[PDB]
Amino acid sequence: RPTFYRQELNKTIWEVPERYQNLSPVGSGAYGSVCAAFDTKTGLRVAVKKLSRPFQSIIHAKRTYRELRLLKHMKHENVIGLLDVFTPARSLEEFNDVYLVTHLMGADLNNILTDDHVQFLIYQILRGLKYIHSADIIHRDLKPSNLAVNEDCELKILDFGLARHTDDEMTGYVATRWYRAPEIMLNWMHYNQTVDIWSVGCIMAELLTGRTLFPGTDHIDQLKLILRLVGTPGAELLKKISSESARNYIQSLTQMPKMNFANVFIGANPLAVDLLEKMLVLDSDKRITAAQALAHAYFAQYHDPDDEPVADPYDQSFESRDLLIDEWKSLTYDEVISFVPPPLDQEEME
Ligand SMILES: Cc1ccc(C(=O)Nc2ccon2)cc1-n1cnc2ccc(N3CCN(C)CC3)cc2c1=O
Ligand SMILES: [Cl-]
Repeated sequence: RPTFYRQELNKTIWEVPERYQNLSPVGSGAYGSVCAAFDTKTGLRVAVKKLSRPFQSIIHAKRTYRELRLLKHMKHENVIGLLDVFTPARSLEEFNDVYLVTHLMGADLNNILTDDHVQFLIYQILRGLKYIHSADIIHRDLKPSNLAVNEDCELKILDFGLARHTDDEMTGYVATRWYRAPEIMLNWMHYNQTVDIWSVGCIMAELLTGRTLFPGTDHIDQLKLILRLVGTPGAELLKKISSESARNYIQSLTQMPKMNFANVFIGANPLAVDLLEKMLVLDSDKRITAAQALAHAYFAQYHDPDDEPVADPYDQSFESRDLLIDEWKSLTYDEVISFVPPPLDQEEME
């Protein structure tokens, strides 16, 4: 077993293998504090997340399990993956902390553009997304602050699959209103993987212009900003809306005409405008997928059929179960114990 050592870092206690050194806080990640550390084994820079009370509830306990399963399965250049997972506990009985270890990317899209930067970054998200969609995992809260980038403009999607699946459960996850597909914000028609595509739309809009496409102050104001752009639904979308109150807001908010996207994103690449038009549609049945977007003319430069791979079969039947905290805790632990690092060959990265 590793030699562990201890320190207090902004009112928390971290106990970590001696192999990670120079722990340096960088703010909150999903469900805990994050530290930059140097990884003496590999020479790599890494991010270490201490989960905050991973098992104070079924909510915490299930979510910890979820995160670790997700991380363990993702093996794709544009999707954040699991570099290491550890706990100081030497047995199940005093298993109380989980720390997750990933690569440390310079920054994120929230921090950090010419068209060619835009093609490349969006291309990467879409490549990454295709991989998650194919394993039937939906991000559900894609946004600039969970898109980590190098100084090479290389990109890795973080925090996918944490946001609540339904009305009926809570995961303690905070989404950001501005990038959410209308249909998952208002729960107003059925929803599929292309909720992420809507988010990719809002992001790509934002990169080209510098401006938040829809900075809504609440659910209704947001709906208003959206419909000013895409235009109030016709009969054809309306008939797909279950919620009668969701229809009233639409038919009542003075009928907004769809705008010319060329006027809205002026001076942008026209192929860039056309992909936005295929991405920013209300009807989630007609929205372009990750895989179909990959083949859009706009990515003619970065596109390659045989180098946009898809995930292995992912078991997520755990998502349907009601179990005690002690059952989630044990399952997480066995996942910890079974964990084998990624293959580290003779080559030196970063
Ligand atoms: C360390 C880490 C662990 C896991 C995940 C993750 O995505 N888990 C899941 C769960 C389901 O799918 N993916 C992400 C990270 N991770 C990695 N790198 C990071 C780098 C910087 C930051 N900081 C950046 C600056 N912010 C102010 C605070 C957050 C934060 C991170 C950051 O959180
Ligand atoms: Cl999303």
